[PDB]
Order: sequence, then C-alpha cells, then structure tokens
Amino acid sequence: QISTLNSSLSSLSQRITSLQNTLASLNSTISSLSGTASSLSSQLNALQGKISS
Amino acid sequence: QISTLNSSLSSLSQRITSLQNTLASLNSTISSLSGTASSLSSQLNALQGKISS
Repeated sequence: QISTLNSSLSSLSQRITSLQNTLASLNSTISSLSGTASSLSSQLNALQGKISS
Repeated sequence: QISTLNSSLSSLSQRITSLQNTLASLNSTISSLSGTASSLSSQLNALQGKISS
C-alpha cells in the first residue's frame, strides 16, 4: 500500500504540474487579448475623430 | 490512517479530473476570444477601406 500511494501521488502531481504549465500559457494569452482590444479601441476612436472632421 | 489517506486521494482525483474539465472549457473560451478579436479587426479594416473611398 505505501507503494500504491507513491504511484497515485506521482500521477496526481504530474497532472497538477502540466495544469500549472497550461494555465501560465493561458494567463499570457489573456494579457495579449486585452492588449489586442486596447489597440483596436485607440484605432476606433481615431477613426471616430476622422469621420467627425 | 491509510484508509483515510485513500479517502483523500479519491476526492483529490475527482477534483483534479473536474479541474482539467474547467481548464479545457476555458481554453475553448480563449480560442473564442481570439476569434472575436479577429472578427473585429476584419470589420475595421473593411470600415477603413470605405473611409478612403
């Protein structure tokens, strides 16, 4: 049974660790997206000023 | 006490399968977000072309 526990913990940990890795890439992707929207917003408002003129 | 550790590992194993599922859903959501960013760029560049005529 001690062996059985070690084997279960290694699988459980390896799952957590891949999930850490994956989350960090998705965190990055959220900073990038917000950034896309933020550039698109500036460009919208500039265009809005152009149509007004 | 090991029995009690098994009981914690069973719970942890259900929770981590569920955590995977929630992270997988969210990654579809991130993909979705990237699509909505792309559509909005498409609509703007069309809107600028019209702006030049």
